[PDB]
Amino acid sequence: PAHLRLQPIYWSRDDVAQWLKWAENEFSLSPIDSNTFEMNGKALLLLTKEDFRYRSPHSGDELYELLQHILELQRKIMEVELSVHGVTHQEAQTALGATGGDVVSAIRNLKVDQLFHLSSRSRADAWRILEHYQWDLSAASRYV
Repeated sequence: PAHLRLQPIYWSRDDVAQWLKWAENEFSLSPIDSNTFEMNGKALLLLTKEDFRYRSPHSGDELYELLQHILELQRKIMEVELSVHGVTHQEAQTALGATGGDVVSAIRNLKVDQLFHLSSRSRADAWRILEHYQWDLSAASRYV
């Protein structure tokens, strides 16, 4: 499907629209109006399967599984980058790859790193400060 050869996290809005049409014809789906799913590939990853069904009762579950067969870890990278301030894709991917897939540990260790960067304190102090403020990098960031 041409431009669809890139990771779904990089899909623009029109890539999503062309992915829908491609799925409809490749899988003989019921008509999928392009007006639905008016979003880019980053947004598609945040939708639940239930959201796919509400948008496409005829094909929603199929589209969601087809996106799962295409691309899993991308949702996690998104969650990490959405939980910590200004994290790159490769950073979230690197952090999760160390976390073993644990998004919770991955966000914490990145917040601990991000706090440590702004603080002259020990890294064990950063972990205590961030935990004292319930892993709220903003409220543990103003302290410095």
